[PDB]
Amino acid sequence: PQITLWQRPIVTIKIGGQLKEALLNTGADDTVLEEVNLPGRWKPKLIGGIGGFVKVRQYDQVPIEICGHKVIGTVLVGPTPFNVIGRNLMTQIGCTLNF
Amino acid sequence: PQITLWQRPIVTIKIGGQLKEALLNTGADDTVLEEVNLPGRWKPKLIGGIGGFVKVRQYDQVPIEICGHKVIGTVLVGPTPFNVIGRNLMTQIGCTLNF
Repeated sequence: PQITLWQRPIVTIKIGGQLKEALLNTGADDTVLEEVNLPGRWKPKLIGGIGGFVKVRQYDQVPIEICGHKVIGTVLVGPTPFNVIGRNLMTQIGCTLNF
Repeated sequence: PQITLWQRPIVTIKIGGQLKEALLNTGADDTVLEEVNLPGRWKPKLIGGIGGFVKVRQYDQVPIEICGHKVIGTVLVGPTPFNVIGRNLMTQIGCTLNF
């Protein structure tokens, strides 16, 4: 798709056979999602940092679907004001900024 | 241009005859820049909010140049970890997300 930016670019994602909404966020390096149960091993990751860091669980090579594009990438699971798709997954779907 | 997202999408902007670097940030509603002196009237605006709000100066209809696109829009002037071009200016330059 081509997504204009007059509104927040919120899209539907499919992760662990669960449908979710998330923000396509070019200001975010990483993808962070709340309240998903992902299987298998993970390692702790510290994110944020301003005022302190937030610990989240880093899951690698997670299958995720974003607007019918099935891709694989790192998903951080932990508290977030809103679910965020970061650059790490946007590169996988071949998403670019254009003007 | 077409800007891929393997690195942070930092671009050069020209504002008040000063060259600056700023992040094209689709997760940001507004444009916030540090250490620019803009002329004329402004009104206070509260932004952020999580843990408290940050007061900034809102300047309207500011001429700004982003990658040789001369546009007009609201610029918030105040403290920011990094200068941010938000959706409000991306719509003006006709910037879209594409995949």
